[PDB]
Amino acid sequence: PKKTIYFGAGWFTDRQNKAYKEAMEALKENPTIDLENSYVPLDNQYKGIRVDEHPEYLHDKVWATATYNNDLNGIKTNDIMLGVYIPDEEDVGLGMELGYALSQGKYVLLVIPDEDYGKPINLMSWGVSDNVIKMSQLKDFNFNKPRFDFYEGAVY
Amino acid sequence: PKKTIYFGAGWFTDRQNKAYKEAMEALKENPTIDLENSYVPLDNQYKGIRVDEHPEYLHDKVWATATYNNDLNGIKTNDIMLGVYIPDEEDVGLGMELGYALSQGKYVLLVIPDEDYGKPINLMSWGVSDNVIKMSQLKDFNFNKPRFDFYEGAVY
Amino acid sequence: PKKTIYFGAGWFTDRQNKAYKEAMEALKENPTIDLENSYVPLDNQYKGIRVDEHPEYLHDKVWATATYNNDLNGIKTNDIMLGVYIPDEEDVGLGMELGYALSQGKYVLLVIPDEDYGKPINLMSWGVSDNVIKMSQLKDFNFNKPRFDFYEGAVY
Amino acid sequence: PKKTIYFGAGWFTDRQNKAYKEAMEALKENPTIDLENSYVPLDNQYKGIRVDEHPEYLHDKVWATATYNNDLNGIKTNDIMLGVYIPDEEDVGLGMELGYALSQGKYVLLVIPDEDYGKPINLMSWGVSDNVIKMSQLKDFNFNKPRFDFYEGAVY
Amino acid sequence: PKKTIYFGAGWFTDRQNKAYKEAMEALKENPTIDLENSYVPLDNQYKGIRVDEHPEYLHDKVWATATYNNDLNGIKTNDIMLGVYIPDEEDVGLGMELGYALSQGKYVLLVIPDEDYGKPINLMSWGVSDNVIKMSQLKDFNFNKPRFDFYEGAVY
Amino acid sequence: PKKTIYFGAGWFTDRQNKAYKEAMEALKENPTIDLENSYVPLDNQYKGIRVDEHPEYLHDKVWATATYNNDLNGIKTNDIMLGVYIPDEEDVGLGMELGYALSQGKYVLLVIPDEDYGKPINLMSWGVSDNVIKMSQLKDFNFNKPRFDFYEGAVY
Repeated sequence: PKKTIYFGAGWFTDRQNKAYKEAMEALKENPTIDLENSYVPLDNQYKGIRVDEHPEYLHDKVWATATYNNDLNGIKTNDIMLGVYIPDEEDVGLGMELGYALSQGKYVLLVIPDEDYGKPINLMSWGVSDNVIKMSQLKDFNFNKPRFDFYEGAVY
Repeated sequence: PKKTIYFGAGWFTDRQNKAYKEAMEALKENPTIDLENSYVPLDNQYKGIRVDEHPEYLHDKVWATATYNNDLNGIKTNDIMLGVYIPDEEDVGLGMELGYALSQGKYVLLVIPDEDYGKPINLMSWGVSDNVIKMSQLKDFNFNKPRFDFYEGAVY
Repeated sequence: PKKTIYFGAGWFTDRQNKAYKEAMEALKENPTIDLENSYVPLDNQYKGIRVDEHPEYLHDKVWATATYNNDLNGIKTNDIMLGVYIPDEEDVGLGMELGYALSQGKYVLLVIPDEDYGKPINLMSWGVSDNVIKMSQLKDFNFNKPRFDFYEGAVY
Repeated sequence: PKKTIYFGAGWFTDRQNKAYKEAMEALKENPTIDLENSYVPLDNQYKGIRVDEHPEYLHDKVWATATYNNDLNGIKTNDIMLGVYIPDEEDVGLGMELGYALSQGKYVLLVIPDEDYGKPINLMSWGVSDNVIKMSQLKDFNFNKPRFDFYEGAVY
Repeated sequence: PKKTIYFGAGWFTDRQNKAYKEAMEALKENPTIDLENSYVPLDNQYKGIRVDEHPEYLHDKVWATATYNNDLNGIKTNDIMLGVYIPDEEDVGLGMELGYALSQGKYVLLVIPDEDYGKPINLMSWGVSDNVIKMSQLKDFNFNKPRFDFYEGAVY
Repeated sequence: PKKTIYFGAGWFTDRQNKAYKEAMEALKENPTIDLENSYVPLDNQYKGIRVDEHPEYLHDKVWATATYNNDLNGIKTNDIMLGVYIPDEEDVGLGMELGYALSQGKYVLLVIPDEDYGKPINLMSWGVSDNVIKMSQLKDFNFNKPRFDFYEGAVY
């Protein structure tokens, strides 16, 4: 069978975007992931109007309200909460989605790029996570048998 | 009546710590806050040990587990979720705590330093918050009649 | 001790409003109720504007969003969920609030006008309720020792 | 893939029943709906004994208890909460199921018959809903990619 | 301030009842506990009838339903979940109440008889608990500052 | 379609183990159960190190923490909470998992061996359960259409 995921990932820094690209590739090769019916924030911004390209909407309460809800809905309707984590550039946005994921009883999986694996991550991120793998493990990670496991890196 | 809070505020930078101190002072003055029974993270780390003071605990799974568990317990057993926020120094740990407090039916209140007030904040942070105020309002905020409200500034 | 409530009661009809007033009076007399800190919907509409008084807000998504959010916040931050009920004038808005209060671990208490007491109520309303009482008991109900009980009347 | 649904719909008024019939038809033609393994209240009344045809059970606490629980179970085990909504004849029953649906992290979809689309609906119904479509949109609505969207009608 | 509890403690054996009595006495002495408003199961059975005193209620679905509902209500409307625990006489009913109290954001506190303290307890019980103490500490435990902690003994 | 399950069952007593064996057999013959992708505690003990065969880990906080979380994760990621219940030898462990199952919105199914069916079970177990069948009914129980039903035995 196949499980769907919420692609929790930033797009602010270059490193964030580098991971984003590797993450999608890995997920495409994964046989237990139904990527088409999954939810990816970028591909689901309120009626195509994402602020960073046409910024009048940064102050638009309606746009913000819709985008926020669309995201929360994208987490609760999908099976796995996937968070592309970068130790040196942690995102408050992703953090909130992790805690929300917890409340929705979802398997919270964190993926750290191989180069950063080991670097101290925030304590709360360490505690909420159900497992923390290396980016290279992603493509073969079996989402049909999700299991608990401690991040073998450090906290701060 | 008086409300107890969970003091969510990072202590990882000079600005954060400045805000941390300021907020602590405002609360001691707030007639509607029982600070003596509130939960303050840095005063509840497992074994009373801070990892910055004792790096030998950086990979101690037991320390991480207890400290994490103690914190979730602080959020769930207290009335209000307080989040000292720095727009350009956003804490992923605080983000998670916002989502969890949300899951526990708590009133989420962000406090932004006066100087920083107005700066754009992460979309998800703007979403979970029930209200957001300046540091200089924290001293009088009536916690017995917590109401909802939008942030004046923008989101990114 | 004293308990705060979320005053769930429709104001869309003559009978509803009559019940609304009656209940408000009973609560002011109840020694176990802190009405001064309770949440009453009509006193917390966004911007202080009622849509019946200002129809220009009928399609205002921001007004709807804030008012809705303020209400959910009233339910979650208060002790008891009070529902003024009219068997043959059942409010769908109140129904939703019953399910949400249920989700928030709140004690759900329905108050039916003496005259209407005994009339059949919707199955789902009879289910979520923790107890249901006549309007004339509301004045003395001990909110400090909230117990469960079946409605004497029937369901439809 | 296919998602299952809880068919939340009344059967009290003629209009309610008219929508009920159109709703089922639409769902039969929908390729993303597994209608057979879904839950529909009528087809699941406690051991065939629905009150309106053999009414001694209106006062039977056991019958009411079983029917209520069977419904709540029908919502939590299925994927989508479908509510056939009629603006002029809103149902408190359906409302409670909507709020409960929320607590269970379910996608709440509302379907209003094309003739009524636009008519003001209760505020709480507007806020709980994840999306509100026209009856004619049902048959082609893709339940594999549920998304957020505001009801373009009015509130009250 | 003072905290109310839900008195979870089995009364099905000589030892259990001995612990039951002991704990009741410690609480009457505890300055931080409002026992007068706490919920004690045996004092809230439906109709005031114990099934051991009236076996004709052994298969009464209504009695079971009300009593069960009253208990869940006691857990959700009170502050602390207290669990009087006997390592070699573990109550499945108490186990369930631990998971539910956990679901309601309550502080779970196990009290083990001094003599029994140190004996291994079930893994799941050791997990949900926020803290576990000897019977002789219950008299002074500060319920206003509930903290997390591991059990000294083992698990099985 | 097929649903997955959390195999909640003890292995302490001979009778517990007798039921365990019959339970697995029944589940193998069941066409609506995807047994391979399900979760069974024994087959998932923290890195093969189960205490009862190499007991130094009874006092290992890390082992206990991991095993506990792995179990909770096994319940929330799977569809049905299956509890192999033995009236004469109830398990506190299983009870906690039942209440947790409730919080996760899972269908809670109890299976009592035919010889014991009818024997009084704990009240809390009776109330949390969504249905209670005889062991012989298991293999043909359709998990695609889970329904509510009262245990026809007694309580205590």
